Amino acid sequence: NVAHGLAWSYYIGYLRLILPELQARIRTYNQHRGAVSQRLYILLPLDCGVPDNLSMADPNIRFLDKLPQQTGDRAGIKDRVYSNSIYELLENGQRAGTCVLEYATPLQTLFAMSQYSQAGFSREDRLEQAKLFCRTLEDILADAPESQNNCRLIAYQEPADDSSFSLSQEVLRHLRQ
Amino acid sequence: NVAHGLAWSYYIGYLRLILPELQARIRTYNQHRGAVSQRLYILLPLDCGVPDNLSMADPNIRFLDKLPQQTGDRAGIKDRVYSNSIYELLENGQRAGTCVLEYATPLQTLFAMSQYSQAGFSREDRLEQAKLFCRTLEDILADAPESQNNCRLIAYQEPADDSSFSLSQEVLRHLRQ
Ligand SMILES: O=C(O)CCC(=O)c1cc(-c2c[nH]c3c(F)cccc23)cs1
Ligand SMILES: O=C(O)CCC(=O)c1cc(-c2c[nH]c3c(F)cccc23)cs1
Repeated sequence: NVAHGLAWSYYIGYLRLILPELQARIRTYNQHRGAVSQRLYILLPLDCGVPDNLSMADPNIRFLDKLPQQTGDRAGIKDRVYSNSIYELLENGQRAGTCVLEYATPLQTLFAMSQYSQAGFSREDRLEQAKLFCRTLEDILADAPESQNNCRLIAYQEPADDSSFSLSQEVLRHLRQ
Repeated sequence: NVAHGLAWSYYIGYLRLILPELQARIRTYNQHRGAVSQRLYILLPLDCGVPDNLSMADPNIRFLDKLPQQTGDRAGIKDRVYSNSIYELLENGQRAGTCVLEYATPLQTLFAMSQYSQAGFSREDRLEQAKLFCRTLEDILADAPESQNNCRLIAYQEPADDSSFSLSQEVLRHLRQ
Protein backbone atom coordinates (compact mmCIF):
# COMPACT_ATOMS: atom_id res chain seq x y z
CA ASN A 1 0.00 0.00 0.00
CA VAL A 2 1.07 3.59 -0.55
CA ALA A 3 1.14 4.42 3.15
CA HIS A 4 3.42 1.46 4.02
CA GLY A 5 6.16 2.65 1.71
CA LEU A 6 5.80 6.23 2.82
CA ALA A 7 6.13 5.33 6.52
CA TRP A 8 9.27 3.24 5.87
CA SER A 9 10.74 6.01 3.70
CA TYR A 10 10.10 8.64 6.37
CA TYR A 11 11.93 6.53 8.95
CA ILE A 12 14.79 5.54 6.62
CA GLY A 13 15.24 8.85 4.80
CA TYR A 14 14.65 11.29 7.65
CA LEU A 15 14.03 10.03 11.20
CA ARG A 16 16.91 7.50 11.22
CA LEU A 17 19.23 10.35 10.27
CA ILE A 18 18.08 13.14 12.63
CA LEU A 19 16.97 11.27 15.71
CA PRO A 20 20.49 10.06 16.81
CA GLU A 21 21.74 13.66 17.09
CA LEU A 22 18.53 15.24 18.38
CA GLN A 23 19.03 15.10 22.15
CA ALA A 24 22.54 16.49 21.71
CA ARG A 25 21.18 19.41 19.69
CA ILE A 26 18.50 20.01 22.33
CA ARG A 27 20.95 19.77 25.25
CA THR A 28 23.16 22.28 23.45
CA TYR A 29 20.26 24.70 22.98
CA ASN A 30 19.16 24.36 26.61
CA GLN A 31 22.68 25.26 27.83
CA HIS A 32 23.72 28.09 25.51
CA ARG A 33 12.62 30.05 31.64
CA GLY A 34 12.12 26.32 31.13
CA ALA A 35 14.01 23.66 29.23
CA VAL A 36 12.94 22.30 25.85
CA SER A 37 11.61 18.75 25.99
CA GLN A 38 13.96 15.95 24.89
CA ARG A 39 11.82 14.48 22.09
CA LEU A 40 10.84 15.36 18.56
CA TYR A 41 7.05 15.74 18.52
CA ILE A 42 5.55 14.78 15.15
CA LEU A 43 2.04 15.89 14.25
CA LEU A 44 0.00 13.26 12.41
CA PRO A 45 -3.32 14.84 11.36
CA LEU A 46 -5.52 12.09 10.00
CA ASP A 47 -7.21 14.62 7.67
CA CYS A 48 -3.71 14.93 6.08
CA GLY A 49 -3.88 18.73 6.21
CA VAL A 50 -0.33 19.98 6.62
CA PRO A 51 0.04 23.77 6.81
CA ASP A 52 3.49 25.17 6.58
CA ASN A 53 2.83 27.77 9.31
CA LEU A 54 2.05 26.03 12.67
CA SER A 55 0.95 29.19 14.52
CA MET A 56 -2.00 29.61 12.00
CA ALA A 57 -3.21 26.06 12.89
CA ASP A 58 -3.64 27.10 16.53
CA PRO A 59 -2.58 30.66 18.11
CA ASN A 60 -1.59 28.80 21.31
CA ILE A 61 1.29 27.15 19.37
CA ARG A 62 3.91 29.89 19.08
CA PHE A 63 7.28 29.66 17.32
CA LEU A 64 10.12 30.26 19.76
CA ASP A 65 13.42 29.49 18.04
CA LYS A 66 15.37 27.25 15.68
CA LEU A 67 17.34 24.33 16.93
CA PRO A 68 21.00 24.53 15.93
CA GLN A 69 21.23 23.03 12.44
CA GLN A 70 22.47 19.52 11.74
CA THR A 71 24.46 18.97 8.55
CA GLY A 72 25.72 15.82 6.89
CA ASP A 73 26.73 14.69 3.45
CA ARG A 74 23.66 13.04 1.94
CA ALA A 75 23.38 11.46 -1.51
CA GLY A 76 25.85 13.92 -3.07
CA ILE A 77 24.48 16.94 -1.24
CA LYS A 78 27.46 18.26 0.69
CA ASP A 79 26.44 19.43 4.18
CA ARG A 80 22.76 18.75 3.61
CA VAL A 81 21.06 20.92 6.25
CA TYR A 82 18.44 19.58 8.69
CA SER A 83 16.67 22.43 10.49
CA ASN A 84 14.02 22.00 13.19
CA SER A 85 11.86 24.51 15.06
CA ILE A 86 11.02 24.93 18.76
CA TYR A 87 7.54 25.96 19.83
CA GLU A 88 5.92 27.14 23.06
CA LEU A 89 2.49 25.69 23.89
CA LEU A 90 0.25 28.09 25.77
CA GLU A 91 -2.86 27.36 27.78
CA ASN A 92 -4.94 30.26 29.15
CA GLY A 93 -2.17 32.70 28.60
CA GLN A 94 0.47 30.54 30.34
CA ARG A 95 3.44 28.78 28.77
CA ALA A 96 2.68 25.12 29.54
CA GLY A 97 5.32 23.34 27.44
CA THR A 98 8.20 23.80 25.03
CA CYS A 99 9.17 21.31 22.35
CA VAL A 100 10.60 20.62 18.94
CA LEU A 101 7.54 20.22 16.76
CA GLU A 102 6.70 19.61 13.13
CA TYR A 103 4.23 17.81 10.88
CA ALA A 104 4.93 14.50 9.17
CA THR A 105 5.38 15.66 5.59
CA PRO A 106 4.38 12.27 4.10
CA LEU A 107 0.78 13.01 5.03
CA GLN A 108 0.89 15.99 2.62
CA THR A 109 1.84 13.53 -0.12
CA LEU A 110 -1.22 11.40 0.69
CA PHE A 111 -3.27 14.57 0.47
CA ALA A 112 -1.76 15.60 -2.87
CA MET A 113 -1.87 12.13 -4.44
CA SER A 114 -5.56 11.98 -3.60
CA GLN A 115 -6.13 15.08 -5.75
CA TYR A 116 -4.02 14.10 -8.78
CA SER A 117 -5.80 11.90 -11.32
CA GLN A 118 -2.56 10.34 -12.51
CA ALA A 119 -1.63 9.11 -9.01
CA GLY A 120 -4.39 6.46 -9.00
CA PHE A 121 -5.33 7.33 -5.43
CA SER A 122 -9.00 7.97 -4.76
CA ARG A 123 -9.99 10.94 -2.63
CA GLU A 124 -11.99 8.69 -0.27
CA ASP A 125 -8.92 6.59 0.61
CA ARG A 126 -7.04 9.36 2.44
CA LEU A 127 -8.25 8.53 5.93
CA GLU A 128 -7.51 4.82 5.68
CA GLN A 129 -4.04 5.45 4.28
CA ALA A 130 -3.30 8.07 6.94
CA LYS A 131 -4.29 5.59 9.64
CA LEU A 132 -2.08 2.97 7.98
CA PHE A 133 0.80 5.47 7.87
CA CYS A 134 0.41 6.17 11.60
CA ARG A 135 0.22 2.49 12.56
CA THR A 136 3.19 1.51 10.38
CA LEU A 137 5.38 4.36 11.65
CA GLU A 138 4.52 3.56 15.30
CA ASP A 139 5.45 -0.09 14.73
CA ILE A 140 8.72 0.92 13.01
CA LEU A 141 9.73 3.37 15.72
CA ALA A 142 8.83 1.02 18.57
CA ASP A 143 11.54 -1.38 17.35
CA ALA A 144 13.96 1.18 15.99
CA PRO A 145 17.37 1.65 17.68
CA GLU A 146 17.59 5.36 16.81
CA SER A 147 14.38 5.98 18.78
CA GLN A 148 15.41 6.15 22.42
CA ASN A 149 12.64 8.12 24.17
CA ASN A 150 13.48 10.38 21.25
CA CYS A 151 10.23 10.88 19.39
CA ARG A 152 6.52 10.98 20.05
CA LEU A 153 3.84 10.64 17.38
CA ILE A 154 0.74 12.82 17.91
CA ALA A 155 -2.08 11.42 15.75
CA TYR A 156 -5.49 13.06 15.81
CA GLN A 157 -8.75 13.39 13.89
CA GLU A 158 -10.32 16.93 14.29
CA PRO A 159 -14.07 16.19 15.25
CA ALA A 160 -16.44 14.82 12.48
CA ASP A 161 -17.58 17.93 10.51
CA ASP A 162 -17.82 20.03 13.76
CA SER A 163 -17.32 20.40 17.63
CA SER A 164 -14.39 22.18 19.55
CA PHE A 165 -10.77 21.13 18.72
CA SER A 166 -7.51 22.36 20.28
CA LEU A 167 -4.23 21.28 18.61
CA SER A 168 -2.18 22.79 21.43
CA GLN A 169 -4.20 20.78 23.96
CA GLU A 170 -3.56 17.62 21.93
CA VAL A 171 0.20 18.19 22.10
CA LEU A 172 0.04 19.04 25.81
CA ARG A 173 -1.69 15.74 26.63
CA HIS A 174 1.36 13.91 25.36
CA LEU A 175 3.88 16.35 26.82
CA ARG A 176 2.39 15.95 30.28
CA GLN A 177 2.50 12.16 30.45
CA ASN B 1 3.41 -0.76 -5.24
CA VAL B 2 6.09 0.68 -2.98
CA ALA B 3 7.93 2.41 -5.81
CA HIS B 4 4.79 4.21 -7.07
CA GLY B 5 4.23 5.95 -3.76
CA LEU B 6 7.88 6.79 -3.37
CA ALA B 7 8.08 8.41 -6.83
CA TRP B 8 4.97 10.53 -6.17
CA SER B 9 6.29 11.51 -2.72
CA TYR B 10 9.66 12.54 -4.15
CA TYR B 11 7.95 14.81 -6.67
CA ILE B 12 5.40 16.22 -4.20
CA GLY B 13 7.65 16.53 -1.16
CA TYR B 14 10.88 17.64 -2.79
CA LEU B 15 11.05 18.28 -6.55
CA ARG B 16 7.83 20.37 -6.73
CA LEU B 17 9.31 22.61 -4.04
CA ILE B 18 12.90 23.10 -5.29
CA LEU B 19 12.53 22.99 -9.04
CA PRO B 20 10.61 26.33 -9.41
CA GLU B 21 13.49 28.27 -7.81
CA LEU B 22 16.36 26.25 -9.25
CA GLN B 23 17.22 28.21 -12.41
CA ALA B 24 17.14 31.43 -10.40
CA ARG B 25 19.59 29.97 -7.88
CA ILE B 26 21.83 28.77 -10.72
CA ARG B 27 21.68 32.10 -12.59
CA THR B 28 22.63 33.83 -9.35
CA TYR B 29 25.61 31.53 -8.84
CA ASN B 30 26.78 31.96 -12.44
CA GLN B 31 26.77 35.77 -12.06
CA HIS B 32 28.24 36.31 -8.59
CA ARG B 33 35.58 29.30 -16.44
CA GLY B 34 32.27 27.90 -17.67
CA ALA B 35 28.67 28.30 -16.54
CA VAL B 36 26.80 25.69 -14.51
CA SER B 37 24.12 23.87 -16.48
CA GLN B 38 20.50 24.97 -15.96
CA ARG B 39 19.06 21.63 -14.79
CA LEU B 40 19.11 19.49 -11.69
CA TYR B 41 20.71 16.17 -12.65
CA ILE B 42 19.33 13.27 -10.59
CA LEU B 43 21.22 9.99 -10.43
CA LEU B 44 19.00 6.90 -10.54
CA PRO B 45 21.21 3.83 -9.99
CA LEU B 46 19.08 0.77 -10.61
CA ASP B 47 21.19 -1.19 -8.08
CA CYS B 48 19.82 1.35 -5.53
CA GLY B 49 23.30 2.00 -4.14
CA VAL B 50 23.36 5.58 -2.91
CA PRO B 51 26.67 6.73 -1.42
CA ASP B 52 26.69 9.99 0.40
CA ASN B 53 30.05 11.03 -1.10
CA LEU B 54 29.78 11.36 -4.94
CA SER B 55 33.53 11.75 -5.58
CA MET B 56 34.13 8.18 -4.13
CA ALA B 57 31.64 6.76 -6.71
CA ASP B 58 33.82 8.06 -9.55
CA PRO B 59 37.11 10.35 -9.14
CA ASN B 60 36.09 12.17 -12.36
CA ILE B 61 33.07 13.62 -10.49
CA ARG B 62 34.54 16.38 -8.33
CA PHE B 63 32.68 18.63 -5.88
CA LEU B 64 33.00 22.28 -6.88
CA ASP B 65 30.68 24.36 -4.71
CA LYS B 66 27.32 24.70 -2.99
CA LEU B 67 24.43 26.39 -4.66
CA PRO B 68 23.08 29.29 -2.61
CA GLN B 69 20.61 27.78 -0.14
CA GLN B 70 16.85 27.90 -0.59
CA THR B 71 14.71 28.27 2.54
CA GLY B 72 10.98 28.10 3.06
CA ASP B 73 8.59 27.38 5.88
CA ARG B 74 7.69 23.70 5.57
CA ALA B 75 5.33 21.74 7.82
CA GLY B 76 6.22 23.79 10.92
CA ILE B 77 9.93 23.91 10.15
CA LYS B 78 10.69 27.61 9.93
CA ASP B 79 13.14 28.35 7.08
CA ARG B 80 13.60 24.70 6.19
CA VAL B 81 16.90 24.69 4.28
CA TYR B 82 17.32 23.08 0.83
CA SER B 83 21.01 22.79 -0.10
CA ASN B 84 22.33 21.45 -3.40
CA SER B 85 25.86 20.78 -4.65
CA ILE B 86 27.64 21.61 -7.91
CA TYR B 87 30.05 19.15 -9.47
CA GLU B 88 32.62 19.25 -12.27
CA LEU B 89 32.74 16.25 -14.61
CA LEU B 90 36.20 15.48 -15.93
CA GLU B 91 37.20 13.39 -18.91
CA ASN B 92 40.90 12.66 -19.53
CA GLY B 93 41.97 15.39 -17.23
CA GLN B 94 39.70 18.03 -18.80
CA ARG B 95 36.65 19.68 -17.27
CA ALA B 96 33.88 18.60 -19.65
CA GLY B 97 30.77 19.75 -17.77
CA THR B 98 29.48 21.43 -14.63
CA CYS B 99 26.12 20.72 -13.04
CA VAL B 100 23.99 20.47 -9.95
CA LEU B 101 24.00 16.77 -9.16
CA GLU B 102 22.64 14.42 -6.54
CA TYR B 103 21.18 10.95 -6.08
CA ALA B 104 17.48 10.23 -5.74
CA THR B 105 17.27 9.40 -2.05
CA PRO B 106 14.13 7.23 -2.44
CA LEU B 107 16.28 4.55 -4.04
CA GLN B 108 18.17 4.25 -0.72
CA THR B 109 14.83 3.49 0.93
CA LEU B 110 14.20 0.68 -1.56
CA PHE B 111 17.65 -0.62 -0.70
CA ALA B 112 17.05 -0.43 3.05
CA MET B 113 13.51 -1.84 2.96
CA SER B 114 14.87 -4.83 1.06
CA GLN B 115 17.17 -5.59 3.99
CA TYR B 116 14.67 -5.14 6.85
CA SER B 117 12.54 -8.20 7.60
CA GLN B 118 9.71 -6.10 8.97
CA ALA B 119 9.35 -4.08 5.74
CA GLY B 120 7.91 -7.07 3.81
CA PHE B 121 10.09 -6.28 0.80
CA SER B 122 12.09 -9.16 -0.63
CA ARG B 123 15.72 -8.58 -1.55
CA GLU B 124 15.10 -9.85 -5.11
CA ASP B 125 12.46 -7.17 -5.79
CA ARG B 126 14.87 -4.20 -5.67
CA LEU B 127 15.59 -4.02 -9.38
CA GLU B 128 11.96 -4.20 -10.45
CA GLN B 129 10.93 -1.55 -7.93
CA ALA B 130 13.82 0.71 -8.93
CA LYS B 131 12.76 0.43 -12.57
CA LEU B 132 9.18 1.22 -11.54
CA PHE B 133 10.41 4.23 -9.55
CA CYS B 134 12.30 5.54 -12.59
CA ARG B 135 9.37 5.04 -14.98
CA THR B 136 6.84 6.60 -12.60
CA LEU B 137 9.03 9.63 -11.87
CA GLU B 138 9.71 10.20 -15.61
CA ASP B 139 5.97 10.08 -16.31
CA ILE B 140 5.25 12.49 -13.43
CA LEU B 141 7.92 14.98 -14.46
CA ALA B 142 6.99 14.87 -18.15
CA ASP B 143 3.57 16.32 -17.25
CA ALA B 144 4.63 18.43 -14.30
CA PRO B 145 4.42 22.25 -14.53
CA GLU B 146 7.39 22.83 -12.20
CA SER B 147 9.61 20.88 -14.63
CA GLN B 148 10.52 23.32 -17.38
CA ASN B 149 13.74 21.95 -18.92
CA ASN B 150 14.59 21.95 -15.23
CA CYS B 151 15.57 18.40 -14.41
CA ARG B 152 17.10 15.38 -16.07
CA LEU B 153 16.88 11.84 -14.72
CA ILE B 154 20.03 9.72 -15.23
CA ALA B 155 19.07 6.05 -14.80
CA TYR B 156 21.70 3.35 -15.21
CA GLN B 157 22.50 -0.27 -14.41
CA GLU B 158 26.31 -0.81 -13.79
CA PRO B 159 27.20 -3.92 -16.05
CA ALA B 160 25.93 -7.42 -14.95
CA ASP B 161 28.49 -8.63 -12.33
CA ASP B 162 31.42 -7.11 -14.34
CA SER B 163 32.76 -5.01 -17.38
CA SER B 164 33.95 -1.26 -17.42
CA PHE B 165 31.55 1.42 -16.03
CA SER B 166 32.02 5.20 -15.89
CA LEU B 167 29.46 7.23 -13.89
CA SER B 168 30.97 10.51 -15.09
CA GLN B 169 30.62 9.34 -18.70
CA GLU B 170 26.97 8.46 -18.04
CA VAL B 171 26.27 12.00 -16.82
CA LEU B 172 28.21 13.53 -19.71
CA ARG B 173 26.10 11.67 -22.29
CA HIS B 174 23.05 13.52 -21.01
CA LEU B 175 24.83 16.84 -20.51
CA ARG B 176 26.02 16.84 -24.11
CA GLN B 177 22.65 16.25 -25.77
O1 LIG C 1 9.75 17.04 4.32
C1 LIG C 1 10.61 17.91 4.70
O2 LIG C 1 11.06 18.75 3.88
C2 LIG C 1 11.07 17.95 6.16
C3 LIG C 1 11.51 16.58 6.63
C4 LIG C 1 12.67 16.05 5.77
O3 LIG C 1 13.67 16.70 5.61
C5 LIG C 1 12.52 14.80 4.96
C6 LIG C 1 11.37 14.06 4.72
C7 LIG C 1 11.59 12.90 3.93
C8 LIG C 1 10.55 11.87 3.44
C9 LIG C 1 10.80 10.62 3.51
N1 LIG C 1 9.70 10.18 2.95
C10 LIG C 1 8.68 11.09 2.53
C11 LIG C 1 7.46 11.15 1.92
F1 LIG C 1 6.89 9.98 1.61
C12 LIG C 1 6.84 12.39 1.67
C13 LIG C 1 7.51 13.63 2.05
C14 LIG C 1 8.76 13.60 2.68
C15 LIG C 1 9.36 12.41 2.91
C16 LIG C 1 13.03 12.83 3.47
S1 LIG C 1 13.95 14.09 4.14
O1 LIG D 1 16.65 13.05 0.93
C1 LIG D 1 17.25 14.15 1.22
O2 LIG D 1 17.60 14.38 2.40
C2 LIG D 1 17.58 15.15 0.12
C3 LIG D 1 16.35 15.47 -0.71
C4 LIG D 1 15.23 16.05 0.17
O3 LIG D 1 15.43 17.00 0.87
C5 LIG D 1 13.92 15.34 0.31
C6 LIG D 1 13.57 14.08 -0.14
C7 LIG D 1 12.22 13.72 0.14
C8 LIG D 1 11.50 12.39 -0.17
C9 LIG D 1 10.33 12.39 -0.67
N1 LIG D 1 10.14 11.10 -0.69
C10 LIG D 1 11.17 10.20 -0.28
C11 LIG D 1 11.44 8.87 -0.09
F1 LIG D 1 10.49 8.00 -0.48
C12 LIG D 1 12.68 8.46 0.44
C13 LIG D 1 13.67 9.46 0.81
C14 LIG D 1 13.42 10.82 0.65
C15 LIG D 1 12.22 11.22 0.14
C16 LIG D 1 11.54 14.80 0.95
S1 LIG D 1 12.55 16.14 1.16
